[PDB]
Amino acid sequence: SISSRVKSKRIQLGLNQAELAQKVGTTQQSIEQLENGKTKRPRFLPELASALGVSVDWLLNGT
Amino acid sequence: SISSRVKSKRIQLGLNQAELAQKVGTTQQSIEQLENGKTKRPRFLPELASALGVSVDWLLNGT
DNA sequence: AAGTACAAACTTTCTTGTAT
DNA sequence: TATACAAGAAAGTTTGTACT
Repeated sequence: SISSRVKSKRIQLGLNQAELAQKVGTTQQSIEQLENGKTKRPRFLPELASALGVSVDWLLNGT
Repeated sequence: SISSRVKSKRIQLGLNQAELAQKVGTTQQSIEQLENGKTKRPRFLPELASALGVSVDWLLNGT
């Protein structure tokens, strides 16, 4: 899902949610809600795909 | 400018607002908020760049 | 301590209807 | 016909707190 892919992703890189956000330049909260399934399309969607270093499509559809 | 660029392709590509909208899966009225600086980060940024057949970075950074 | 969640108030982006 | 405006709501963001 986008929420899941992200959580696993954010982990192969070790970043906890607090530093992940640090990197997209956004709250710890916002990173949370996303993982948690309480947001489908975080306005910061291209900022976090840089970070995970995967491409938005992949993040979005899991390809 | 996000909306510059956007506008300019549609004219290029030969469609009007609606078309493309119906194409992007959105609305004539949405293609306006964006196009007319009324929107920055659309929930269709992505679905639009494929439609718009250019890069999502390109829409924002135009880079 | 450290890190992940929660929930309310506010903000942007969407949606529908009509005006130009 | 084709682009624009405008009011209500929804989807996201915030920020302060709370859990564990």
